[PDB]
Amino acid sequence: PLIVPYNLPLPGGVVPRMLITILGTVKPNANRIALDFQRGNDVAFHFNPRFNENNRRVIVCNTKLDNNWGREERQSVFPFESGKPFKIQVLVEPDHFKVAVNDAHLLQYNHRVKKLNEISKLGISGDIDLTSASYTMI
Ligand SMILES: OC[C@@H](O)[C@@H](O[C@@H]1O[C@H](CO)[C@H](O)[C@H](O)[C@H]1O)[C@H](O)[C@@H](O)CO
Repeated sequence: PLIVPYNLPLPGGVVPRMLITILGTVKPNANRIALDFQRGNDVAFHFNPRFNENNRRVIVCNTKLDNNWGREERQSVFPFESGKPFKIQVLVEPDHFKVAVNDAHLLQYNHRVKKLNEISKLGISGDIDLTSASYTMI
């Protein structure tokens, strides 16, 4: 079991073909989950399931530059379930992060932060029990 919030260093930054896998279980009555791929203080890719935003479940994605959030990209397909185990896979492709949950494609997020090799840590936070956080090359 891993302590949340959890920092996963990404040595040498991300690169196309890098696959990050997060395994955990959503807490009962969860409100949020967040993955934050960081370039220093900037957040290149924030992936933020929200379980009750005005009585809707939505995934909010964004980038934070110089402490300012940009334009949100919202996905209404919501594969997380309170109380249940999940797998998030984030595949770095040349032009986007590609995210699958429980082996099903969920969304893509076009690279706004383009210095991929400088995106050198992943923060994992929110209302989960974190089981595993790892990476490999495919
Ligand atoms: O509610 C405050 C507002 O800035 C938005 O919430 C922020 O959204 C970020 C991503 O865009 C982060 O998730 C941050 O943690 C969160 O506070 C909010 O999403 C509004 O834009 C809704 O209209």
